[PDB]
Amino acid sequence: QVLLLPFPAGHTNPMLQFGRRLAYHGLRPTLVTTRYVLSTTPPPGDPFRVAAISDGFDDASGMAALPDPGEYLRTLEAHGARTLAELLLSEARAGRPARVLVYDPHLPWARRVARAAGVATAAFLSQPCAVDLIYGEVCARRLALPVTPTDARGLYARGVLGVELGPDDVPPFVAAPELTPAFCEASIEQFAGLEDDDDVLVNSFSDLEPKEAAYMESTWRAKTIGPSLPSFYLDDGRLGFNLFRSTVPCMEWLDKQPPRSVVLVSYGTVSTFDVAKLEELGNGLCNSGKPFLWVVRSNEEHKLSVQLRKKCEKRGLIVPFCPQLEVLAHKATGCFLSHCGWNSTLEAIVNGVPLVAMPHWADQPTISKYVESLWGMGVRVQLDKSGILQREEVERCIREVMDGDRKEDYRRNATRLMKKAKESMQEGGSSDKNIAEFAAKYS
Ligand SMILES: O=c1ccn([C@@H]2O[C@H](COP(=O)(O)OP(=O)(O)O)[C@@H](O)[C@H]2O)c(=O)[nH]1
Repeated sequence: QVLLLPFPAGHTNPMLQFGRRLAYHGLRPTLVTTRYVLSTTPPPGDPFRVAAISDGFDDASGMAALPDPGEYLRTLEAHGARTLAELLLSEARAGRPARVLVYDPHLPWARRVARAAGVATAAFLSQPCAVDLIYGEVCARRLALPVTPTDARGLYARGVLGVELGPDDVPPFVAAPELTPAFCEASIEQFAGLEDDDDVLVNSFSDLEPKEAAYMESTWRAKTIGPSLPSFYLDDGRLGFNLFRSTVPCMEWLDKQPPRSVVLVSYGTVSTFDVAKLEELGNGLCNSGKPFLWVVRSNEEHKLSVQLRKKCEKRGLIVPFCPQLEVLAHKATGCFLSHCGWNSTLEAIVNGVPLVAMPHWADQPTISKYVESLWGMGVRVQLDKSGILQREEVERCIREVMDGDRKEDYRRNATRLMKKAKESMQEGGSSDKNIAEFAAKYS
């Protein structure tokens, strides 16, 4: 089998989509998740098998149980490494010895476990080459902590980054590591021992990040294999209207709105917004006058007031979750106010949707700088002198992407990069070639 081990978390999907392409080439993929996830979510179905490891919490969410990130990661290491070793053996004794383990390098222990079982290893980077190479330069002891704008400027000048990153653009996990010690460590340790792997893969495409992808290839052997999204969305027949059309209620609401009218709004599945920040965001939405689809997760929605909910009835719809790809592909969608996590960003690119970037941390500040300055596909919200996002700024940015003098600039770039994304994943494209090379290596 090809074992697929994402970080246990929507974001099995990029690795799953990679695994679907390997199944097209005749390989046999297995999704490896936690016992808890395997008990409490439906499996992927054909062409996947499913298997499990433990993170120490088989009957409740370990992440909820251990909200301190270092504690959660040490527990997942201890239990995960034990149980992954047991799974490699049980697999072999069942007549399915693993050919290769494709794993998220936030799990380094998984590489060591697999290699000690004699199983080939393929790291799967799920963040942009621009961010990954900065973490790798710190891992390789070419940059000290903290990483500064001066350090990023050198990388720019040397042709490795394609844009000059300022203070609000460098990755905070290394530019302000004291804020998030575990996340600093996890981001750097991704790279420690990556040179031992058989393969290194990244969910990006070369045309998007050319200098950064070329440096990741030459430095870390990283091969671009994305955007790792469903083939439908990439216009790839091998096997405007969406033939993959669901029955989700929010989609029915979208069908009633005019073309390119709707603002999709999401800050993803991990960040939390306090009542004050929800209020700024929501009132900005309403003040814009645009139709909007606002994703407010079930675990966050207690923070929404009655009155702000009611204000959003006029032109908006609030949902706990949406089929984000299907939304972004819909003809009514005019822009995406996103935290600019990488998955959301790639989904916006593949659909040619302009962005309003509202980053928090992780990869999002850096991505947001690329969206506004290199890619040209949107704008970034400007925080006040106290670091607060104001309703007026939410509104301004929405209006500036939908109505401003540069409206066509952001759409033109979005559409340009859409086409290049689709090219990369179609037959003979830069990312398809690397997928086919890997499939043949493990056949
Ligand atoms: O209502 C939602 C919110 C999110 N997602 C999916 O969740 C992922 C979020 O990943 P991202 O890297 O953007 O941010 P994170 O959630 O990890 O911060 C993407 O694949 C989204 O399409 C979705 O399908 N529906």
